[PDB]
Amino acid sequence: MKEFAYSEPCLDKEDKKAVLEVLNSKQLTQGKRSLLFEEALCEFLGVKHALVFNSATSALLTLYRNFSEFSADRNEIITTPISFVATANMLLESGYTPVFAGIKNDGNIDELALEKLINERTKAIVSVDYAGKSVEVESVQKLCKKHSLSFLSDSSHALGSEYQNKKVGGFALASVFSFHAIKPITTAEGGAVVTNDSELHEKMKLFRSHGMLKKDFFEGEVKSIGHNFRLNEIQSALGLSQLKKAPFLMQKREEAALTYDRIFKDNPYFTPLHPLLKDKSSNHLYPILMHQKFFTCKKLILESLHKRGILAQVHYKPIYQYQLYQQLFNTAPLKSAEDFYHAEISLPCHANLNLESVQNIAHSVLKTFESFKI
Amino acid sequence: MKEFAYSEPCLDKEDKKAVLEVLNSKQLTQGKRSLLFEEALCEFLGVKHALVFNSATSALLTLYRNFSEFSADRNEIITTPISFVATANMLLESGYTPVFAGIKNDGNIDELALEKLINERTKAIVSVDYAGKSVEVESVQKLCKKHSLSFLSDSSHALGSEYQNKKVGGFALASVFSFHAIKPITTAEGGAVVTNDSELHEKMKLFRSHGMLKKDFFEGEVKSIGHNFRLNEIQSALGLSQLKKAPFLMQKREEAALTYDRIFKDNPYFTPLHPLLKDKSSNHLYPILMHQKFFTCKKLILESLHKRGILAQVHYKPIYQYQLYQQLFNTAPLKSAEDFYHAEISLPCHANLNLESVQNIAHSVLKTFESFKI
Ligand SMILES: *Cc1c(COP(=O)(O)O)cnc(C)c1O
Ligand SMILES: *Cc1c(COP(=O)(O)O)cnc(C)c1O
Repeated sequence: MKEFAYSEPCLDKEDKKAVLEVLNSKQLTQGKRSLLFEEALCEFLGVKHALVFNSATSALLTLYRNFSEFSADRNEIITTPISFVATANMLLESGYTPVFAGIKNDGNIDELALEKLINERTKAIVSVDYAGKSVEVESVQKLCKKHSLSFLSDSSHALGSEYQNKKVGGFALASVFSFHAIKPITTAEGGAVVTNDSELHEKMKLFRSHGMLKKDFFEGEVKSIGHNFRLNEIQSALGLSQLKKAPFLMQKREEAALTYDRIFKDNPYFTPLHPLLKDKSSNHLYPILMHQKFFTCKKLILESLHKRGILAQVHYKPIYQYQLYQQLFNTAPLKSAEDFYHAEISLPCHANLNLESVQNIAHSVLKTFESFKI
Repeated sequence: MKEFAYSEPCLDKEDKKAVLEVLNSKQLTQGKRSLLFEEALCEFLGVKHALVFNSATSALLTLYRNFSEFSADRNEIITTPISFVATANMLLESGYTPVFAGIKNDGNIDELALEKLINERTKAIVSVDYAGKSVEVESVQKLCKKHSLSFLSDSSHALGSEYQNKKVGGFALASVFSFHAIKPITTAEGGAVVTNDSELHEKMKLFRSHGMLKKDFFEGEVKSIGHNFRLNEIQSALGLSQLKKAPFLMQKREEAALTYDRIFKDNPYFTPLHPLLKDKSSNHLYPILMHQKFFTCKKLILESLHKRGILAQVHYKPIYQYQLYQQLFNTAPLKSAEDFYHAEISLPCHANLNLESVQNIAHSVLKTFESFKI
């Protein structure tokens, strides 16, 4: 064999050490470490508040449910069809109707194609930093200010990524990050909502934990519902430990990407996105875009790659194509999204991928594409 | 000092070892160990299906949401006011209106006071095994069969507890368990829904994880929404390890309880519930009930206890007393619930409490009560 998944977790002696001491403690959850992890996120991102969750999908639900109250008259939210289905499933769960915008070459939501989709039902815009590349923040901030819309950012891919030399996380009303096993850094399962809005932070904090407010050690008060989406102490210690070396892990991915770039440069088969970056990316993904000619035999290419141990993946199937979304709003397919979908392949890319591996992978990808003459 | 919390987690060399090997794995989530943990639950409980979640509150949401589809005409569910607010908050989140039944001496829902609360809107009955003592299963099973009602059980307290020499978990349409830090066994945060209904297991399974159905390694299908309430591999390993010694841990609590029983026997201040058991209990709590005379100075008693290092707690404030529930349905106070609330104190009780400690605690409790003459 010799099989490379598209991403994998990268833990070290430190991470493990960090988890041990927690197991020695009487305080396994709702303890000092999640608070520490939250503060460390704040300093890393330069934002004013941070909340950690069991998953980013819980984070998303919490944000959608709490950034404003729900009004049946302001029930539309614009977002991208190119993202993990979770971005939209949580919109549904919060009563909102997703309105799918066109995307651009780089997989990011098309900021120029947003305004025509706004009507008096439009409440918010939910962008996704695809592969860790920050969307056109300045452009969207303004569109929303102009139309009194809330700017929400699913930045699951992008912890560490920058826009105009400023870290992603601060730009939206709130931003979501993910610490799933295979994201930039991990807590096995995990997520976070950061924001500069204290009131929002507070509402979310409660929603995350039963809506319980304290009085004394013996009694509480509940003025509104909440769940249990808390991140426990074991995972928080892991997160803290992972975050400390976040820039290091990002750079490893960056170097892997540069190696891909050297070898793919000017190839006749596909176009890699990484070279086109203007700001630092978390490099959560290393996507390549096939030329139109290869579309109709994509499946065979993926299988060919998999036969070489390159467990490639596609991000993402346009969300509106899922049976549930068809069922609910027969959504007209979007040329930009459909094209990107058929074209995109994410190659193996994570902090533990060494020089030798990248080169073997990069050459196998080329050998594969060329085998399918014209 | 020398402070005893009312419960605490009990990990050992095994537990830790178990967590380590997972940290050495490339598979930190959605892996072999949660499946293993799920099977181990099935054998322990003798049920046919088990699903593990990030928390019991997520488990509860998932059950409530999926045991049937929601119909505005069958929107009422009967449950107890004596339980953790989570039991009811998730009912609200699933569109249901909680209908609060009276309880009995032992804190359990009064099976004799249930029938009169049923009308053509009633959909289900949600019982709680208070302190790990099984409710009157036979009686409820029948009431539901008779009125075509779904029997749901919040058995968070009761993993290991028995009813008529059969383990709790099998008796309802489904049952929820919790592995929060201080429950019978722990995964730091964690929960489970067990059931003998495959279709229900399947719907819940999907709801737990984005509603994603597989096609090949490259594509999925989504016919209905789902979240991320998955339990990761680290916690699953912990759960597995903990479950192996579950009966051992339960017996440790049993012994602690028996020691309390010896010393409290015939005391003139309060009545402990443990002696009154008819079946094995998980002994998640060791509750004592004060006589009416002490009610009006409960607060001072709790503080007095706390000054002695006995960090006692009350389970539970009647749910309908929470500002949110008052707000939504000005619920008339129930004498049984109100009485139990004012009376109940949970004393320290967990697998790591040794003979010496229990005796010191037991005598301190007595000293405390007697200090408040008449
Ligand atoms: C995977 C992902 C999420 C889901 O978050 P989890 O941590 O897996 O719960 C949300 N949005 C995007 C864009 C994702 O990549
Ligand atoms: C604690 C508890 C829950 C909530 O479970 P978590 O694991 O904390 O999410 C639900 N019901 C009862 C009876 C509980 O005691």
